[PDB]
Amino acid sequence: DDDQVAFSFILDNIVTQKMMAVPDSWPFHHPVNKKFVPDYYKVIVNPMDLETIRKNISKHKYQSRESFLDDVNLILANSVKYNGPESQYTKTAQEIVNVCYQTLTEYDEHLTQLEKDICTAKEAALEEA
Ligand SMILES: C/C=C/Cn1cc(-c2cccc(C(=O)N(C)C)c2)c2cc[nH]c2c1=O
Repeated sequence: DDDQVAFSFILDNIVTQKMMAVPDSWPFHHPVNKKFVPDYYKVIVNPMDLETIRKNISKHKYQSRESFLDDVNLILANSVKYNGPESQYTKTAQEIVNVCYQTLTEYDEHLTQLEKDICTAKEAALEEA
């Protein structure tokens, strides 16, 4: 299971060191509390936040960049929907998304390596089954 452990480790470091460090990103750190935003869950059908991404990483939900990026992109998509394309929340979520893509890009070689090797371990597991 250890290429998956290393992979999750890296994703988690992206979330804490890059995405959470975006200025004024605090609104995206945790699930919305309906007390503070009364309509959020009536408008937003698939909520997402950085704490949920971190909890998903620690459970090894993400085997590849694609499923990680799907949740990351969801944060920006919910913000366009709820706040509008030019809201300050959306600009902050766009920086969160943009710095995530950039970091994945800078780690592209090692991350392709890990992704391929998580798969090859998945297959060895099947050639047991
Ligand atoms: C899951 C993240 C969603 C991002 N988001 C958060 C808040 C917001 C504002 C103030 C407090 C909270 C909140 O519930 N906290 C900090 C727990 C969320 C907000 C207010 C208007 N639009 C938004 C918004 O798009």
